[PDB]
Amino acid sequence: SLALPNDFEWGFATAAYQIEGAVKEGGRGPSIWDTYCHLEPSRTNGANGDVACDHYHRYDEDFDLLTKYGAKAYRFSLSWSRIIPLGGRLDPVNEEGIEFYSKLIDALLRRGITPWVTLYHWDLPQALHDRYGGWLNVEEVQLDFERYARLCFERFGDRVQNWITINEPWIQAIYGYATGSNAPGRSSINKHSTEGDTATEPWLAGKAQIMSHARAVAVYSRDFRPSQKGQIGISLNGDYYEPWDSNEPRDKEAAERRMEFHIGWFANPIFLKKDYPESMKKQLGERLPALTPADFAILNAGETDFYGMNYYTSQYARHLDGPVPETDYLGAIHEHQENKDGSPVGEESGLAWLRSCPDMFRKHLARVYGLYGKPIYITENGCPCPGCEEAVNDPFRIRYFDSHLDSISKAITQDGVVVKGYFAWALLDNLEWSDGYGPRFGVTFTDYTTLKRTPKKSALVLKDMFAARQIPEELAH
Amino acid sequence: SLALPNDFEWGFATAAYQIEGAVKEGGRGPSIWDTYCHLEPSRTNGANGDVACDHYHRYDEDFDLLTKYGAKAYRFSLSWSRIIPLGGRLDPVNEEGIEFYSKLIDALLRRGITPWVTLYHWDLPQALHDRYGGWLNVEEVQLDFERYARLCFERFGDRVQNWITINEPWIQAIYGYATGSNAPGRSSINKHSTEGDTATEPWLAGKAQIMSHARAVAVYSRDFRPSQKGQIGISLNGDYYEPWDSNEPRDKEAAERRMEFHIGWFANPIFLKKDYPESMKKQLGERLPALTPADFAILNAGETDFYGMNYYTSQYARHLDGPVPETDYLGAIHEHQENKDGSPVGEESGLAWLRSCPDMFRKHLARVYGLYGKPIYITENGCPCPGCEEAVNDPFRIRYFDSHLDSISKAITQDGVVVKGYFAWALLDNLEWSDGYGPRFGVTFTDYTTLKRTPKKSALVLKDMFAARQIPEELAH
Amino acid sequence: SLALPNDFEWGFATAAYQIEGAVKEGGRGPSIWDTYCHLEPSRTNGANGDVACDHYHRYDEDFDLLTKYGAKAYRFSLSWSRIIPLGGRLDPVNEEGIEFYSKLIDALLRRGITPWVTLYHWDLPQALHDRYGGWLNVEEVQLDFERYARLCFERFGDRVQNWITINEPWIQAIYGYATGSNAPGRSSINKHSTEGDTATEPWLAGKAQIMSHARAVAVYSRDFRPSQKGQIGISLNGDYYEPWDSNEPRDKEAAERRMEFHIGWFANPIFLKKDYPESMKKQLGERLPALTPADFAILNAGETDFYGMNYYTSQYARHLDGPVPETDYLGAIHEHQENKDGSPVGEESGLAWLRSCPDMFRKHLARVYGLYGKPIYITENGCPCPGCEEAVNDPFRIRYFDSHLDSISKAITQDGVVVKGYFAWALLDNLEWSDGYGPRFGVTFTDYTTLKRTPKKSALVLKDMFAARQIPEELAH
Repeated sequence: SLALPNDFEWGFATAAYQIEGAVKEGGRGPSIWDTYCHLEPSRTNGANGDVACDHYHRYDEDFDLLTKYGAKAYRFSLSWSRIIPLGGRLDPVNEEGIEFYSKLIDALLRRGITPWVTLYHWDLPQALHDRYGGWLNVEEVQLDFERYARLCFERFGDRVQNWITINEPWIQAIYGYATGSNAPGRSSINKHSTEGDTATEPWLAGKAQIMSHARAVAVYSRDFRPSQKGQIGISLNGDYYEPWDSNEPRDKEAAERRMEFHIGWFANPIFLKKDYPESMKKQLGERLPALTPADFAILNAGETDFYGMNYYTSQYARHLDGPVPETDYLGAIHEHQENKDGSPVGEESGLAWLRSCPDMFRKHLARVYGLYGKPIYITENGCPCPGCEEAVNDPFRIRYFDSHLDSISKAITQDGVVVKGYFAWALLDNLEWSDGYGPRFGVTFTDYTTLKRTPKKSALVLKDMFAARQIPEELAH
Repeated sequence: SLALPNDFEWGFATAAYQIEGAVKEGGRGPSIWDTYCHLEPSRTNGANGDVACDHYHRYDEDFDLLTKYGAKAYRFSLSWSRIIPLGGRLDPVNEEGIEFYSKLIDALLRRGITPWVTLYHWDLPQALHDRYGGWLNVEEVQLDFERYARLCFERFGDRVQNWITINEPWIQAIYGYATGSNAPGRSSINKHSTEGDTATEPWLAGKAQIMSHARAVAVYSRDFRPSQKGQIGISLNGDYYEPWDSNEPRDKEAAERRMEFHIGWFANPIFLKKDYPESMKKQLGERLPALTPADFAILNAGETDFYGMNYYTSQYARHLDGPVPETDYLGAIHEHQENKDGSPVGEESGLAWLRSCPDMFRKHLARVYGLYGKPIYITENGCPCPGCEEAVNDPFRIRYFDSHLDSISKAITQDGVVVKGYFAWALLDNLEWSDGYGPRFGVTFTDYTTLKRTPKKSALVLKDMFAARQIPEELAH
Repeated sequence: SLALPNDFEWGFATAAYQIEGAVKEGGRGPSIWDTYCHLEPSRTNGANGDVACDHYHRYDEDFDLLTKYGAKAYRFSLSWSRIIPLGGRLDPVNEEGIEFYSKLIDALLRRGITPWVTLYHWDLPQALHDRYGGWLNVEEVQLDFERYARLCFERFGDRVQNWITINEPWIQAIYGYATGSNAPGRSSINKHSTEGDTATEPWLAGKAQIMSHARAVAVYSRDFRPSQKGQIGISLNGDYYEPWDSNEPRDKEAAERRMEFHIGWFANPIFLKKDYPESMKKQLGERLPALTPADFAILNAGETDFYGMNYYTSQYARHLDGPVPETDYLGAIHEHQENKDGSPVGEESGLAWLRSCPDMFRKHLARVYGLYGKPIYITENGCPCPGCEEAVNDPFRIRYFDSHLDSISKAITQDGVVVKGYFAWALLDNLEWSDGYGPRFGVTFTDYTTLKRTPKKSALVLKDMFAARQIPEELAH
C-alpha cells in the first residue's frame, strides 16, 4: 500500500521542555521559557514547564511505550541549561545533568531504539540572556554553543550517531525577537513589553543560530565524525506556499519569495554555501547581518549531512501592493488558507492554523530536494484531532499519518526525492509551548493530574503502516 | 515433600509463532504457518499467528512475569524466517531479526534468567517450501539449516549455553506430511488438499530433520562447544504405551513397537548411532530413506549432550488383525485411552486426548533412560484446566504439576534416572496451533482482546513446590 | 527554604528480612528471625518474614518506585544466611544468593541509583546460633563475620562504593540478649524462654559486633579501599536525652550517662580507639568483656570513614536513688517522655514511643559530632502516621520529614556539623520486626494481600524538598 524504502527509520519525537519538568531538580538552572511561563499576566496561557509530563522521573515508563509502539528511532532534545547549568564556555558543567541524559541514551540502546539527539530546542539558558542578550549577541552566543555542542559530542558521541543542532531556528528568531509570542518575547509590535526591535533583532538571532550551527558542524566534521561515524544536521520548518491566484505571474513569484524568507534564509548558508537569498537581501537592509568571509570559513570547513524537515501544513500566499514596512519579515506577503476560487488548502484539524495538505507536502519535498538538496529526514510531522480519554480513538490522526506517508512514497518513487526517515510528533501529549497543555499532539494520552499515559489508537497502528510499506518480494512468498 | 536434586533447572516454555505476532514487521518473512492459517476454508479453526500474544512488543512485560514467578530458566524459539528472512545458505540475513533476539537474550540475562533457545519449532520459512519442498528435500534443507544454526551459534552463542535444535520432529513429519493437520498440510488421507503422499513423505521429512540436527550438532561440537562451553540437544515427545490386555503376548510387543515408531525413529540415529529401529525398517520399505555411510560421519563426528523430553499424557496401544496399509504410520497399531478391563488411563483435562497419567510418566523416564540414555531435561510439560478469568484459580493444573514432579523425583531416587530439569508449558496462553486460541495451556491467562496478562494461581505456587523439594540439611530448622 | 549542602546524598532505606520474602528460595538457609517468628505462642504478634513484601520477586517494581521518587541513593541489607547459606568461614557459599544481590546492584546502577550496602541487619544465620551461641561467642563469630564481609567486598566491591557493616548493634545486644523482645530472645527477665542471662550476655554480644565491625574494617582498609575507593561505616542509633528536671546538676549528668551506655559503648572503640566509656566500665563489671591489646590492633589498623546515624525520637532521662540491680543495662536511669513541668517531648505519631522531636535532633547532631566526630549520614529516619488507603494522604509524615530536615540544615550551617546524607525509613511498608505488619513506616503503601504498591503523598513530595534546599546561585533567575 505505497512503498516506503526499507531501511527507512521511523519513530517518535519529543522536545525537552515540553515533557521533562523537574525544572529545579538535578541542579538544572532556568531557561528563557522558565521565565516566559511565569510572567504576570501570563503570555503562555497560564501554562508551566514545571512538572509537564514528568518525563525526568517517568522516562522508562515512556520508553517502554516506544517498544510497545514498535518504534525504530526516538528523537529527543537536551536541555542546555541542564548540562551547562547555565551559561557556557567558562561556566561549570552539571555532572548530574550529563548523567541523567547518559542513562536515557543507555535506556534506549538497551531497548533497541536509535537515539536521535537535538542540542537546542528553544530552551536557551537564562543566564546567557541576561549576560549578553542571548541570540542577539552573535559573536558570543555561537562560541558558547560551540563548546556545549562539543561537550555533548564528547560525553554522548560514542553512542548517539544521529545529531540535530538547532530546531526550527526561524520560530526562535521571529516568534522570539519579532512578534514576542515565544520566549524571550521581545518586539516593537506587541503588548509588548519592556524591550524589542522587530526591525533588526530577528535578523540577528537568525545569523547567531546560523553561525552556532556552522561552528558545531565544523567541530563535529573535523574532530568527531571520522572516529565516531555519525550524521549531523539542522531541522527547518516551513509551510509550502502555492499562489493564491493561480493564473497570476505576481503570485507564483510571491509564493516562492515567502519560501526563501523562511527556508532560504537558513538553507542558503547551511547547504549551498551561498549567502542570503537575494529577494531577501534586497528587502531588508543593512538590517540583514552580512556573512563575512570569516563566516564562510566556518561554513566551508564542514558538511551538514542531512536536511531535517519539520512539516505540518501549507498555505496560499499572494502579493502586496504598497511598499512594506521595516517590520515585515514574511517578505511582502498576505498569507491565506484559501485561494481565488474559495476552496481551502484542505481539511482541518483545529487548532485552525494546521490543516491536512498531503499533496502540497509532496510538492514541498520535490522543491526542497534539488535546491538544496541533501537527504531529507522528516523530523516532525504530527496533528491534533478535532474535539477526555475519548481521545484513545484518534481516527483523524491515523488518516493524517497515512496520507502524508503516501506522499512521501510518492515523492520518493515518482520525483526521485531521497527521504530516509520519519519522526511523528509527538510521543506524549505535551505542553504546546505558549499554547499550554490545550492542544494534544501525541499518540499517547497523558493524563495531567495522574501523570498517567494510555495509548491512542494511532500509536498501535503506526507500526503496521510502516510494516506494510516495506517488503517487498515477500508480498508473495 | 519428595526431593528433586538441588541443581535442577526449572522455568517455563514458549514457542516463537505461538506468541510473537509482529508477523510482517522487523523484516521477517512468511513461515509455512502463515499460509496454513490463512487458508479458506480455514484448517486452523479460523485462527491466526498475526498478533497472537504480541510478544514482539510486550516481551519485557512478559519477562517480569518470569521473575515474578521465580523462574530460573526460560525455553523459547527463534523464527528461522525472521532471521534468514526466507530461505538459507545464499540468502540475505535480516539484521533487525538477529538484533531482536539479541535483546531478548540480553533482557533475560539481566533478570538472571537462563535463555534456552530452540532453533526450530515448526515455523520453516515459506520460501523454502516453494523452492524445493521444504522438509521433503533432504539434501538441500539440511544444508540450509546448518547455515541457519551456525548463524545463531555465532550471533547468540557467547551468551546462550543451552541449545535445542528441533522441537518434536515426529509431529512435523506425521502431522505435516502424513495427516496434513499441521502445516504445510499435505496428505493422501485427508481433505486434503492439492498435494501429499502419506505413503512416502513423512519418512523423508523425518530423515531430513534427523540430518538437519546431526549437521548442527556437528558444527557445534567441532567449532563452538570447546570455546563457548554448553549443551546442544533435541527435544522429542512420545506418549508412554503399555499393553491394552496386560495378560497377553502380542501387546507387551505392540505397545513397545509403537514407542519405537515414535522415539526410536529419531533416537536411534541421534543417540545410539544405530539406524532406524528394525521393527520399522521392516514395515516401511524402501519408503524409509536409508542413512548413508556419509550420514554416519556427520552423526558420529559430534555428540548430542542431552535428551530433551516433551510429555503430556499416556495411552494403551494395541495390534492389528490384518496386514496394515501403506498409509499406516503408528507402526501397525490402534491406540486407546482405555484398557479392556474398562478403567481409564486416568483423570482428564479436556481437550480430551490429554489426561494426567503420573504413574506411566515414571515408567517412561526409566524406559527412555538406558536406551538411550543421556540426561533428560523435560522440555515441555503442562495441561489445560477443565472449563473466563475464573481461570485464575487453576487447582487442576497445580495438582497436575505436583503429581508429575512427584514421579520425576521417584524416577531419580528409585530408578536411578538422571533428570536435570523441568520446563512447564506454557508461560502464556497461546495460539495452540491449528486448534487456535481455545485451549488455554498457560500459567498466565492472556486476554486476547486487551492483550492483558494476569498470572494464574499455578504461576505463583510453582516456585514454592520446587523450593520445598530442594533443601535439605536445613529442613532441620 | 533552609539550605542543605549540594552534594548531600539522599534516598530511601529498607532491611533484608523486612521486605524480601522468599525465605526458602534461592537455597537460602534460615536466619534467627526465621525461628523467633514461628514460635508458639508467637513473640512477634503472629507475624512472619516469609512473603512479607516479596521483594525478592518484585525488586524491579520497587526500584522503579525509586526513580519515580527521584531518589539518589538506596540503602539496603544483605542476608548473610542467603550468601553463606548457613554458618561462616569453612561453610559453602550459596551462588544463587550472591548472583541475586549482584543483580540488585546491577539494576540500581542501571537506574542511576547509588547502592549503599548493609552487611548485617539483625538476621544472623541460625546455624551459628546453634553451633556456638552466635553473638555470645565473641571469638568465633567475629571470625565468621570477617569471612562474610570479605567475600562481599570481593563479589560486589567494584560496583558498590558505600558499605555499612552492622545496623544498630545496641538493639541486637539489648533486645536480643537482655530483654528478649527480638531474636534470638534470650533473657533472665521475660516470657521467657528456656535460656538467657541479661547480667552478662548483652555485653558479650556487644563486644562481638564491635570486633566483627573492627575485623571487616580491618580487611576493607588494608586490602580493598585503595583499589576499590569507597567508604565503610557503622550505623548507630540512640535517642537524645536531656534532663527531666532542668534545674538540677544530678542529671544533666544522667542523660549523658544514658547516651554513653547507648552510643559511647560502641563509638569509643570504633571511632576514638579508647575503650568503654568510664561510667560504663564502672557500673558493669567484670561483666563487660575487656578490650584485649589484640583487639586494639584490629581496631587501629583501619579506619571507619563515617558515622551512620539512626534517629527517630527523643526523651527525658533521669535518676535512680537505689543501688541498681545486676540486670540494668540502661545505665542507672528511668526514661520518660515528659519532664517535671508536665510538658511532653513534643507531638506524637503513634505507635506511642516515637514522637517528632526536631529540636533535640539538632542537639543530638551537635553532640555526636565532636566526640566523635566523623561525617554523619542519617542512615535512618522516618515515622508512621497517626491512624486503609487513606494512607496516601500522609501530611504528618511530610511535616515530620520537613522539620527534621530543617534541623539538619540548622546543625550544619550554625553548629559546624558535617552531615553528608539522609535516608528515609522506609521505601515500603515493612514487617516491623516483632511488632508485625501493623506499623506503616513507608512512603509507599503496600497492600499485603495483593502485594500491590501505591505511593503515599510523602514519596512524590520528598524529592521536591531536597530540590528546594539545594541551588544556589540561581535561586534568582
